[PDB]
Amino acid sequence: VGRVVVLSGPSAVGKSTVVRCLRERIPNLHFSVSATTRAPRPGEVDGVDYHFIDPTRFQQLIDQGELLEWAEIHGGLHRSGTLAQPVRAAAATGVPVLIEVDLAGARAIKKTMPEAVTVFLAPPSWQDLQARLIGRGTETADVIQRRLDTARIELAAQGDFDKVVVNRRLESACAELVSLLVG
Ligand SMILES: [Cl-]
Repeated sequence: VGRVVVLSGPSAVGKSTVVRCLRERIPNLHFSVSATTRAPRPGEVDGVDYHFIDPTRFQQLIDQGELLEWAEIHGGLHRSGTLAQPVRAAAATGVPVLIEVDLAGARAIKKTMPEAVTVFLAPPSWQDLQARLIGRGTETADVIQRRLDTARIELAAQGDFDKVVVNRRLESACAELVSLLVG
């Protein structure tokens, strides 16, 4: 049975650096393809970038417990979520699965799919995260303050996850996740 790993952590901890390392290192890694009710942008492929479905069909899927998690996007402009069945099929076939979601999405998946391993990508220190939130200093004080408070709140979620990987270094954070994904 394929392992299913749900990767999350703070907004702006550096998650997507790691994700692409994962996809190069594990050749058959199934990266979950979210369902969405928005329309395709040019170059997007149904089945690959998203599963493009209509709102009504998406509501059926909600109603029938077919989404491991879902959210309203941009205040309900449209919806996106993770379909259960492709993940379960991939795992039954023996292929590893990675699902990248925010913290609310990870919590919802732990209820709908308890055998999924939730992993929190933590910064190596508060100072490392803070330096990246401040960044080039292009944002206002009020926005930065909000970012810092958000980060401290997100960081307190980390104890609920099955595992924590500390993002001390790209190559090892990636390595720890490879070992998780292929046992
Ligand atoms: Cl969790």
